[PDB]
Amino acid sequence: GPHMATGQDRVVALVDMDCFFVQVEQRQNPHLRNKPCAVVQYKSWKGGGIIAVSYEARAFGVTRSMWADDAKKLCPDLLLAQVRESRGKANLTKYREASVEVMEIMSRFAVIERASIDEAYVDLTSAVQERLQKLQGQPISADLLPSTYIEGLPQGPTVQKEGMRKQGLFQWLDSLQIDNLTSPDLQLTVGAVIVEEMRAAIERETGFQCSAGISHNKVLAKLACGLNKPNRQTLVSHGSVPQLFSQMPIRKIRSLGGKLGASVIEILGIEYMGELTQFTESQLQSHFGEKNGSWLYAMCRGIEHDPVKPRQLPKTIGCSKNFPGKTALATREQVQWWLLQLAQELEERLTKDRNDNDRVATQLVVSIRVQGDKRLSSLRRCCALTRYDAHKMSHDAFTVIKNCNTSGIQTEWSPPLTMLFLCATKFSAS
DNA sequence: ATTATGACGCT
DNA sequence: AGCGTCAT
Ligand SMILES: Nc1nc2c(ncn2[C@H]2C[C@H](O)[C@@H](COP(=O)(O)NP(=O)(O)OP(=O)(O)O)O2)c(=O)[nH]1
Ligand SMILES: [Mn+2]
Ligand SMILES: [Mn+2]
Repeated sequence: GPHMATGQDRVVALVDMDCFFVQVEQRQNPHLRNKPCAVVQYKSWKGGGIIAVSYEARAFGVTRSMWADDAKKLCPDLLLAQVRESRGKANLTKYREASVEVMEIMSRFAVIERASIDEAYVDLTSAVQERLQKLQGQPISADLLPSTYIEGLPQGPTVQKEGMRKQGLFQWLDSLQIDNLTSPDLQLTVGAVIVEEMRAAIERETGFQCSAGISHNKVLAKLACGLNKPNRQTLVSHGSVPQLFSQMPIRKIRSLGGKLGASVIEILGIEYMGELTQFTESQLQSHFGEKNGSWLYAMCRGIEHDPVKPRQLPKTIGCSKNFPGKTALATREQVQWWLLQLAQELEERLTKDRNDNDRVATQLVVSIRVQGDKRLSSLRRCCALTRYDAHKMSHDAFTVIKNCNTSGIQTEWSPPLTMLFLCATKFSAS
């Protein structure tokens, strides 16, 4: 009872940009705004592969991983923007720079953890304590939460979406105890006020809209963020977890969408996250290992301890290209030329990183895939990265992979390469 | 012939 | 160190 810690110590937010690459292209080209729009990589094969989709286009069934030609079948007026091509490959620099814009705004409010190109976690615990001090026990007006949903409300005792949103927010605010500066529900609420301000700042200063989740840990904040996209934020309280999880497929929780989640379902004979509560911690550890078992035991009760890492910058800088089917690299000249192309992009990005961020990478990782191997990587080899020079990096990458070529002929490469990947790692302050 | 990235756990 | 998983 009283000693049963409930995982309510922290206020954590997850901010995710809506259809990010599409918004980057819509800002640059106003003709794409408020239209069914998607971003594609390449064009020759089936129109290019879609990697981002505006919400207008999603209404027609357009999705990521779809070929543009098939997307056009579902939505003939779909507009398309293509990723830049440089040195023969897709170049994502425009989106990385737009990402830095958003991350720097978020960092004004709190230290953030960059989780991907378009989303970051925020630990708002201290910021919430400060705003609570300033409030002096003043209640929180619904006017301060103009885009916030309270998951699970309204309940009990109505036709429009905004009306439902405001109804739930009213029930939530009416139930709040604002004289208690340590009430977790109040703390989450103040956290949501701050996230409204953060999202207002992002849209004002970049033009980009985003959604957000506010809860007590990273997994619940991420799940909350997805409940009311786009351009809205969602508060998931500790109390909302039993009902939320009672019908939540296990695969919806981050890290359970793959083989481990399928094994949870198959071994335990369950479907929903809430069903996990009926097992003891030792039972879960016996099936899924000590770490996973402890994590599942806490997480099905809404509890997770993973910290928001103080990290605004990526830990690695990498360059990769697939060479599918008949485009696979089958000569040594080919392999050297593409290693050089990747290495020149890497050099450019690394040099800009050293200038911006006062650090230098010290290890080069070379990954290849060989024809007939279904795995992502057929082989990974590291070597030293001592100079930001593309010719040196590509020569070293060739040296560490050249023993892969089973061809007796010096010129041919067998079996052909269907992927090259260069990744700079192990940064040190410079 | 999804592709181009990341992060992180395991041994 | 090199490999596998998860994401998207
Ligand atoms: N190169 C590449 N980029 C990708 C891929 N998948 C996603 N991206 C890029 C394109 C995406 O714009 C961006 C962010 O990924 P999300 O947050 O998963 N999707 P979004 O922000 O579009 O929509 P939502 O409103 O549902 O959050 O990453 C991929 O497979 N390859
Ligand atoms: Mn997004
Ligand atoms: Mn994202």
